[PDB]
Amino acid sequence: NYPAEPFRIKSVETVSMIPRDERLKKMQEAGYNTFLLNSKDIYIDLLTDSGTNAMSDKQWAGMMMGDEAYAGSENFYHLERTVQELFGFKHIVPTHQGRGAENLLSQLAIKPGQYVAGNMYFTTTRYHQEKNGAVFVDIVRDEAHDAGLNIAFKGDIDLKKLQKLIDEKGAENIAYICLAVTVNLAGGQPVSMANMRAVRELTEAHGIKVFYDATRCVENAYFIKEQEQGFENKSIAEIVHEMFSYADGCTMSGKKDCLVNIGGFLCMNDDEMFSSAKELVVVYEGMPSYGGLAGRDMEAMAIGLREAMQYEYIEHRVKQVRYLGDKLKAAGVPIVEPVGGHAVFLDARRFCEHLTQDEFPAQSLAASIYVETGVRSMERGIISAGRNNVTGEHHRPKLETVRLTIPRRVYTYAHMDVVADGIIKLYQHKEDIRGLKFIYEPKQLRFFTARFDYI
Amino acid sequence: NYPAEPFRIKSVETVSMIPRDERLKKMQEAGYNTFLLNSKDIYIDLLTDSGTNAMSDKQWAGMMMGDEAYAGSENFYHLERTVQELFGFKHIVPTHQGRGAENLLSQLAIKPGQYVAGNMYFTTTRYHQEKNGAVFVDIVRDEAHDAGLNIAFKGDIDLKKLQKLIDEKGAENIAYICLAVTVNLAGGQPVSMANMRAVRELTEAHGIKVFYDATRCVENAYFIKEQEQGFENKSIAEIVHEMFSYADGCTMSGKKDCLVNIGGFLCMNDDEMFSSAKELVVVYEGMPSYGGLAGRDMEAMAIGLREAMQYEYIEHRVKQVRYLGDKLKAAGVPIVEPVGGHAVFLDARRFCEHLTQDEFPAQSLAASIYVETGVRSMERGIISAGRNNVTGEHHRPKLETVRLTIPRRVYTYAHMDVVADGIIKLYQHKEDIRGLKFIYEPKQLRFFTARFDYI
Amino acid sequence: NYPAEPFRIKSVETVSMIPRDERLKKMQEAGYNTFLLNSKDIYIDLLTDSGTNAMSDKQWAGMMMGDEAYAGSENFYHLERTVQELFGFKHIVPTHQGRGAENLLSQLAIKPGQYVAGNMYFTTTRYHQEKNGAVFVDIVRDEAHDAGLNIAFKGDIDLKKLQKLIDEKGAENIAYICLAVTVNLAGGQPVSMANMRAVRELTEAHGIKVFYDATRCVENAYFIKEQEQGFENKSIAEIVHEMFSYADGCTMSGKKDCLVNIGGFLCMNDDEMFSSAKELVVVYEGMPSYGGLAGRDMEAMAIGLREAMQYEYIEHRVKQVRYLGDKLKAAGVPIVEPVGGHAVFLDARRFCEHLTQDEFPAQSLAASIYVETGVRSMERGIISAGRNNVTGEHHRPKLETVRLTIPRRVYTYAHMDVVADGIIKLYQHKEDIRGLKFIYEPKQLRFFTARFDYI
Amino acid sequence: NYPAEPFRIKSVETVSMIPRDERLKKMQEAGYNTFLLNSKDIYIDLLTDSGTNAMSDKQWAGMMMGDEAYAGSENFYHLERTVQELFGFKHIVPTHQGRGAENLLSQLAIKPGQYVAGNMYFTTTRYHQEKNGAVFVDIVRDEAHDAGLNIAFKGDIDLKKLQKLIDEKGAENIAYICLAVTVNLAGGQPVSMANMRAVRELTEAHGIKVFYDATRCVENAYFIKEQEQGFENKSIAEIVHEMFSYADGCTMSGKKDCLVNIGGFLCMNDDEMFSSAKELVVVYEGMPSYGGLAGRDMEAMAIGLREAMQYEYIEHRVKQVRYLGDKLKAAGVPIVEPVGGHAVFLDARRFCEHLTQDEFPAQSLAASIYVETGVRSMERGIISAGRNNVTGEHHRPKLETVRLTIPRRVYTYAHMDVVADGIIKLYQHKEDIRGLKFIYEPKQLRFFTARFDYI
Ligand SMILES: C=C(/N=C/c1c(COP(=O)(O)O)cnc(C)c1O)C(=O)O
Ligand SMILES: C=C(/N=C/c1c(COP(=O)(O)O)cnc(C)c1O)C(=O)O
Ligand SMILES: [K+]
Ligand SMILES: [K+]
Ligand SMILES: [K+]
Ligand SMILES: [K+]
Repeated sequence: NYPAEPFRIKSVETVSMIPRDERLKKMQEAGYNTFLLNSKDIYIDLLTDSGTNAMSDKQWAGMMMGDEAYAGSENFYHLERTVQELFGFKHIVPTHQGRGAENLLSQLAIKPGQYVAGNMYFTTTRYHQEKNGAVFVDIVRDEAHDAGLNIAFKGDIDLKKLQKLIDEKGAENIAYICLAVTVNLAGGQPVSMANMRAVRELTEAHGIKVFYDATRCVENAYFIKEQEQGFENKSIAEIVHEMFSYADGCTMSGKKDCLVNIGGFLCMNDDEMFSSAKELVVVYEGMPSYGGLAGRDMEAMAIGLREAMQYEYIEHRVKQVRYLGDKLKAAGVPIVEPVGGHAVFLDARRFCEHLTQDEFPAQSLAASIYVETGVRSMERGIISAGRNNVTGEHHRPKLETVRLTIPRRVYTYAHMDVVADGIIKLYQHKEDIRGLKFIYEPKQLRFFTARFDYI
Repeated sequence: NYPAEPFRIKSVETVSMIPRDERLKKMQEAGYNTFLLNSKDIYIDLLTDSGTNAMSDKQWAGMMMGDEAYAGSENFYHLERTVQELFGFKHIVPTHQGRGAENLLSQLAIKPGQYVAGNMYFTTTRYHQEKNGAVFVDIVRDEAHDAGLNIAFKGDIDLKKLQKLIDEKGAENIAYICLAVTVNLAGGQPVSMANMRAVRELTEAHGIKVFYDATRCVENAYFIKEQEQGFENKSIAEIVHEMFSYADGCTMSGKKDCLVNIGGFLCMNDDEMFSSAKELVVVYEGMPSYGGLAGRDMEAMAIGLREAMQYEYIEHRVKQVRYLGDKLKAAGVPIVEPVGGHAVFLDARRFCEHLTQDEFPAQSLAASIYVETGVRSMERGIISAGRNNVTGEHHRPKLETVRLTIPRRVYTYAHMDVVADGIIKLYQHKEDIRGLKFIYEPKQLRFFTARFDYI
Repeated sequence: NYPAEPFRIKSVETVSMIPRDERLKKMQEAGYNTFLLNSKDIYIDLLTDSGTNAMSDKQWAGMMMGDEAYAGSENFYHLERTVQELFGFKHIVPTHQGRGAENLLSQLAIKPGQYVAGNMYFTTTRYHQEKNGAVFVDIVRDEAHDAGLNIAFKGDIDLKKLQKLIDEKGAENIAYICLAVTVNLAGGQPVSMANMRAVRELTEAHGIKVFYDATRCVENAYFIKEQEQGFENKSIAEIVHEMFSYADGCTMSGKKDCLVNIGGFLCMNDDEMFSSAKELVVVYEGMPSYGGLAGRDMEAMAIGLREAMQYEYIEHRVKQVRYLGDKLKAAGVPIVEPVGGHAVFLDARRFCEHLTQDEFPAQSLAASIYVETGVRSMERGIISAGRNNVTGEHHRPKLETVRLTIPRRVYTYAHMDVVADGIIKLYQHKEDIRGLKFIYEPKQLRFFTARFDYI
Repeated sequence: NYPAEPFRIKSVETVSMIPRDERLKKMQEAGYNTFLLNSKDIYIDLLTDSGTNAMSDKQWAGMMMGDEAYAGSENFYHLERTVQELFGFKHIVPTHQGRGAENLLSQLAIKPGQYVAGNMYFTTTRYHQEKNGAVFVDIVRDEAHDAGLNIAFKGDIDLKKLQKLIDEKGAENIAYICLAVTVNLAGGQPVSMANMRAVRELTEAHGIKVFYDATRCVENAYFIKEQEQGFENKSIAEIVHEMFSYADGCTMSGKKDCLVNIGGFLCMNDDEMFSSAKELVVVYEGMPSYGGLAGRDMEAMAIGLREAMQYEYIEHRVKQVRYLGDKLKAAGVPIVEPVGGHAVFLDARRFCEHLTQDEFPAQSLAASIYVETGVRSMERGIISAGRNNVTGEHHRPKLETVRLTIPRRVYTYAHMDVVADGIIKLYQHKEDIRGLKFIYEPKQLRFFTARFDYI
């Protein structure tokens, strides 16, 4: 049902809560954007599951054995063998984190004017694609855009949308297919192995490349083991290895499922693409032998990726998130369903019926959650969607959500109860939340440092 | 109520999560003696709360700042300032752990033939008193010997037993009074501030010294803040500082309430005794500037002692233990009452009422608990009692218990559920627990290496 | 003179100490390319001073205090306060290392078609300038191109070349001035404070921006304190703070003079540019609150930058390098003069005068140095120069050198003797060093993976 | 000749020097005893090689994997296997440090009235022997008491003194023979394998037990490999294993040759003695499964003992000490010869010809060395010798020395030059040193906290 933690606590960090009066001044001080708050003032930090994970004693043992050589580091070799053994890719290039690998892939695989199609988008991934002259096309199934629809494997690619794209645009005009596991903006929804098989077969018949966004691939592997028929007897590692046999390469953010606080890499099977990747990584990240990472960080990521394959760890990871969602749903709190592997998304539209999407209710619901509970959450709605490049209007996604993101191995069920009990109490008087308007907007990726004012 | 952890997890200790079938194999290889189990085969290790605590990031930062000098280490000075500030004693001598300090105090404060009186005893404390020629006298209140009696401050000293000892034996024939906080053998029961005040008044009138066994003094301070009238507005540190104002010195095991894995010390107000303590500590521990400890450990203990004063930490510590006792008591499982500050004691005499004491029900119940849950607990009954030296018969204690001892900041409430749910399921078919017989019994310390088999 | 290390060893990194016969086997397996040697087979690794520094106990204590929050980390604030205090710049943006900051500065400060002028160049710095449409102009003084000329402050900018550029091209057509301290390509040569003052006066009169490449600025500050008249009473920090008072911003690689293994940052006084820098850093590095770094690394870099200001540390750092150069020069071994702050450069064109440049004497001399001593050094000659893109011929640099680059606080004078004694013995039978030919040459980054064999 | 360090520096700790005016106040403040000084005020701390060693990255990796279980710790098993494999003893009991093991051995192996004979004595070892009723008899050869006599293997036991002891006193009246390797008070002088064979043969013929003081056994093994004929081809580990085949047990201080900052153990082959050792260690140290050590400390000691067997490490260790002695001897500074494995001993009698042994010149020479150089050294003369138990007069050893003790892997040759250059300058005006007299004397082991005043 809900298993206990498959580990012990080795070391702790103390937390505290500042009074609601100070919390209100802090939200004022931060311009009503949860990204501009101070960490010391936060009790439970659910802003992101990225780089906020607790490492194990074995990883920390690896941190003491950092081989910091510019080339030929033992840590690089360990990370290389581990990725080749668990993912199965021929070549491996470390990067400082995920978007570093995306910068390389977009410059290597995109010709200006070509199309890139994926199962929904991500903010940094789509930026690098559009910066290199590509046009993004969403080919996820339509059900992934409906927050309340509770169906399995929402992240799957609509094979008919992919087929119509190939026919209308031509295979030569498609740079590659970008398959993300899991799909972050849909709520952390998994992709089925059958879908990855079908995508591989269809793209291979037209010579189209397929690259994975493997950021949360282990959470995706758990959903396959739990809910896809024919995989209940497969280990997590066997499932992960088979997932990547249907791809030509991948970008990875170790900061998620590799259980580290920094790190990423780029994988590929093609030798010419690997030759050009080594030329480019030196410009932006560093030598191909460390890729903008200290040796101790390559070591921690190599160990963390192997620890992520333990079934009990990933089962507890996902079911802890599920416990938070089941407790909120049992009280009537509207959430995205089904709950994903890394976070619970509060539906701000149903939570703030009085607010409109132009009044930015998700950004305002996140502010209220910290004031009332001392929990930091992230806005995942129209503000994160950005503006259309040609028209200049808001991108309006159906999903206007507030993301409660769970770092791996950091919090307990008692912490989830604190989050749930506080949100449930806020739900009783959800009418008191005010709408917001821009006072400072960045030109790109505005949600990071955008300052708002109440309407 | 039951508060959430007032901290988050910084790092974890991984375990293997082996199933019941393999757990039985390890238990058989261990001879059905939980003391012979390998740490690597145990999920939740409740053998002892001594030296098994999880340290904070701050303490680990201090571990990197170890001044390993033989004399004049900065870590010693940090530890000295902290103990002088928090405990209020004039002089401070570090020791490698608690029994090191007890060896020193017994040799310094006892003349052969004198008496030492205390609120029950501990094995090592009483040994060093008896090894130095003292005769032990128990002066605890009579209610402390009633396992089922649920009253506050069971550890208080009976002021009339102490007065009767002074009159019959004479003050000059009393080495000192040994007041322990908390009282280990009564189940971790606290002592009231009123009792410590009265003991100080009575002994000072006869010139008798009073030394504390401060091992779990912070847990004792919480019970005073929680249950003694007039201390609800005092901080934990104010209560600790006042407790030691009624003593002339103390022996302390940092391994318990200082939140460390090694370390202890000896405190004193008398200059002559401190002069003699520095001459003796070099014999058994080391210099008065490190006392059988690395500098980094004096630093961790100094930081941990200050962290233990936080009200939210000690409240959660005690209430986590209480949560385990309350859940067992709510199912009808017989336990020692009231639940102490560090452990829950299962009444195995009552749990296995179909077994006689010569069939070792505490030892057999502990083996069953590990096979069913992966939890290691400690037998505290006829096996630990040992054999009489001259007669060769079993020492037969009134308490036949299984001690579930909780390390500080290591486990969560979900782990407490694993312990409780497995024990409750065992209780529901307790008639199937079989008795044990010796197949190997060593001459001494039989609880450590004895091997058994079912009857 | 030559001072002792102003520190003691806290912890060591073990090596294997393999004999010459095995060293030759590894060198053959590495194709006689020191870049292919495994770190675990190298005794003294002088490949680079970048990211190979030994940290202090204090920094490692800060590594235990990593606040890994996505935004508002306490480590970032510590790093921000430190850089603002020591460098004096208004705004600070962290990056994963130096070239990350250079990518940002080039995209923010360069309009396509403008010119960028500097005192020589670095590979990554010039790439990002040229990738963003700038044309590079070298304005260093002519003496910097004379390897044997032993004069102080070889890195100074020729004020008349800068003036001739402003007159011929126009101020509005100049993106900025890139002043590097120290100058890597001249051998690690310092820039005088008088030169920085004069450059600031000239550019400010035309409204031209000046940005520093502050990578080895602390070594530059020592030469100013040592050799520039009027600064002998100034502290290192006062000289550093004054140096940056003549710049509008800087790119910094913490991997060199901040005594860390990863990290860098970008500084600025202009608010609009800082506003645009926060919008761009999210694209390539991460939030402005961590910038592609774990919190623990921002903390180590903040502590290391403060430690670098200690006069005794930087004096020993520079004089250890000087000791190696003086011992080689005292035996007649040809080196670049004057010795720089971070490395000694062997003139391989002169060392192997019986070899032509097409026989790769720098690459062959470096292989011989490893076989005889277990020291890895870097080829900085025709192999590293690469091939011309259109013609396919070797780029033929005037400097054919072997760089002995010294990591900070890693080696002792006895290690410098191992390097010197082996090189001196090679010089005495330098007529036996054989030339090398390609047996594998990759299309790009040939210095990284090329393989050779003797002629 | 003098090899470079067979390791790199992984992390450093900063040091500093306070002015001679403050250094004089500090010596005044400490009562002219170097043990009462503060570590922060010391530049190069040569007080002792005990527990002041720098650990390796591998040991620090082991510190992150401390298994802190009360019983069955993986760290205890690793230490147990390592000691059994390298020393060859059947049973192993950990202790917090060396004198903890001595306390156990003296209580287990000594009957009141028996004799204990050894190659000179040590302060804590002789105390525990005399405390348990034994009378100490020195059976080292007479040449070991002559500081200037330069002969190999000064620590050997005089076989004729041992034979006369057996004849005069009887074999039944000798508890055991205590053979120390190396011999600390003779200057760190080694014992030959031939001597250990002869001692074993002679004692076995009379049934007398032999126990080793293995504190610096690895330094002893190096001298056997270097200077004893027939061992030049043996590895260090083979020599150590053969050394202990001639003993029935050993007491060990890991704080010396196990390259740790805390830790020790007791080894023995007899099962009955091991049974009684487990009963006693619980009283003074802790359970036999950790023996007063944290798990991480057992792990570090298990790794450090294996690293000590590397030939290059121990060769550099000994030759670094030798470099200090050769430099002092080349200037005419009188020292103990030959130099031992862990320290250089300055002969205070030849250094202070004007002072007498009753004026305590060694304690006064140590004070002057810190005032002039900032180096802390230890008095090793009549003050450390103690007083005779029956007469009450000073024990007057021929050796009145000041010990410059070298921690392992902490300092460099440049640090040894600082020590040597400062002592050589002090040697020019050695007449300015004043004599000292007691103002506070402890009852036992007086040198630790004795305060003196000038005469
Ligand atoms: C930081 C987040 N996401 C990172 C991310 C990234 C970028 O990874 P880095 O943060 O490691 O660049 C790429 N792809 C996906 C699907 C991601 O979710 C977040 O969701 O908080
Ligand atoms: C502390 C020192 N000696 C310790 C020592 C000891 C005692 O070890 P502990 O310091 O670990 O108790 C035993 N035997 C010998 C030969 C020793 O040298 C010292 O010489 O500074
Ligand atoms: K422990
Ligand atoms: K120490
Ligand atoms: K590095
Ligand atoms: K992080």
